[PDB]
Amino acid sequence: EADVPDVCTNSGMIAINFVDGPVRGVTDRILNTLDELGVKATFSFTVNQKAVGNVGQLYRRAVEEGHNVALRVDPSMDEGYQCLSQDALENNVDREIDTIDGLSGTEIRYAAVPICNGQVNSEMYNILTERGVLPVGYTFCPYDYDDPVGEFESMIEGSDPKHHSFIILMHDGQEADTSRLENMVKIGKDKGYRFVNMDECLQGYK
Ligand SMILES: [Ca+2]
Ligand SMILES: [Ca+2]
Ligand SMILES: [Ca+2]
Ligand SMILES: [Ca+2]
Ligand SMILES: [Cl-]
Ligand SMILES: [Zn+2]
Ligand SMILES: [Zn+2]
Repeated sequence: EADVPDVCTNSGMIAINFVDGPVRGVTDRILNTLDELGVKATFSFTVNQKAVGNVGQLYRRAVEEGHNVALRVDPSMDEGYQCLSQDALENNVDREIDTIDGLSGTEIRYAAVPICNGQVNSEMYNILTERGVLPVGYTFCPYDYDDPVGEFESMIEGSDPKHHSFIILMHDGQEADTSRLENMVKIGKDKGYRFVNMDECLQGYK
């Protein structure tokens, strides 16, 4: 397996990575909240299902509002990258990258694939990086805990922004009510962190 970054390349930053959207209505509201709060983030969106109705514009909206769009690689492949033919695996990924580049009007630079202890499948790592796409990890996921906002606050308040940074993994579908997000932003800002997109979080990686 291949190591992936699980913190930013410099201190003082919180990079939220919203993963497995877009979700009709839910994602639109998250984007509204981020815009109002003046924060930048990252959305690792899927493209394994055709975007229905007003979902399609979300891929472009995220980029236009200063966020990064990353590819959440086809979740139906999660069980095992080694289990499909190398060709099947790679062809699918390549098509998804072309699709999300199209929908977002950009060239993606990042992806979200399954992680184990800060590492991803090497075959998948190689497929992405030969295309100039870096799979990313995360420092903390609030859903790993009984009290998500409390554990977040405990971690942030115990840290020091002059030395620390965080990539925080969230899911659109789990934030249908945006109060937790609002609260997490306040907590981070009160402690002195800047909320950044993945481009800024991972500047100069390697
Ligand atoms: Ca704005
Ligand atoms: Ca605006
Ligand atoms: Ca091939
Ligand atoms: Ca520093
Ligand atoms: Cl604005
Ligand atoms: Zn594992
Ligand atoms: Zn999850």
